Amino acid sequence: ETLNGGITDMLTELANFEKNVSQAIHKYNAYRKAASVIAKYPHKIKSGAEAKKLPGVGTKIAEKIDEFLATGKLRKLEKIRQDDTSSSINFLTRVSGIGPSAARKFVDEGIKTLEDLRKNEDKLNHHQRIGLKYFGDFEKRIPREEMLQMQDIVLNEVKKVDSEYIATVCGSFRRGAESSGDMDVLLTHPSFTSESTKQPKLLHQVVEQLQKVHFITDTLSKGETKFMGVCQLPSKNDEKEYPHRRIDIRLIPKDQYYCGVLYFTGSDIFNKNMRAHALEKGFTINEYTIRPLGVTGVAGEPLPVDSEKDIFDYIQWKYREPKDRSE
DNA sequence: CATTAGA
DNA sequence: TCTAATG
Ligand SMILES: [Ba+2]
Ligand SMILES: [Ba+2]
Repeated sequence: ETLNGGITDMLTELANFEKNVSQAIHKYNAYRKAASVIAKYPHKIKSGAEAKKLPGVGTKIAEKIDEFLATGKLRKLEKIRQDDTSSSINFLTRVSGIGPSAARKFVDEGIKTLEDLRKNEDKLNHHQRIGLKYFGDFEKRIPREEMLQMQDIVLNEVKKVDSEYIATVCGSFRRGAESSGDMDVLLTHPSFTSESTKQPKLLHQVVEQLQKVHFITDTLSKGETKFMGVCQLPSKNDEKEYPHRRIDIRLIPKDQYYCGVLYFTGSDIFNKNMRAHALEKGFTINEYTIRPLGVTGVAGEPLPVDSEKDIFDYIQWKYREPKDRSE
């Protein structure tokens, strides 16, 4: 957590590079496991050799460990950190819609900058277009104060179209957080569950609502169960307009809400931990359900959930408010 | 780890 | 269809 620090950090820096700038999936996977194991080790690594006894710790990385331990740096790392092409790739990637594959290609062509990208709006897809368009506001954080404002509206139209809707704004938002990155809307309806052959409109109806009123302003992607877009709070009585915010709405079988909700509400650790516990408590949890465990090794059969509570009751735990779902 | 765009 | 990109 701190004794192993430089090493892991360095390591992940090293991995992230192969992954992005190069296409060395394996090298990439190689740095990562090591970085993983060195991180668990209970002692201060004092040399490669020591490190090296590790699983996944080979000659190559051990050799990097010495250089780092000896000199407080690493040339490859300094060389990469310097590398304009490689810098370029890391950068283009911040554009929503630009993954690595694209980054390299863009660079290939000579498009390294933000402006480059402008000048070539044509070479970009609608996604990347919006990404581009809203590069600043995409990078900006979302004050809870706004999250509040946003959630308000959202619940308003939802209810508007059909009273029988259920919408939850999941994530750190959900967990109190002073600020969020984007807004997560988990959606469901009785008339939709496990078997009940869809009702894509269920999704459709709402997005359309949100738009109608101007909450939605763009579409990154719209499918029959997962809508992904851009929104904005009504810029008041002038002098102050609001930043473009990423939003995501998704349909869910009413029969799987709570788990999904539970699960999407996090935290990543609270989850892992509760989950670990349901294992002992003779269960299994996962984004959609909660099944009892059968001794044979495994088992099935989804216990019924009507609230975040049920899942709790099931593993006989303390209902934890989302506030303190921290870990 | 599943959903969507696109080519 | 596959393959990239999001989460
Ligand atoms: Ba070894
Ligand atoms: Ba990106």
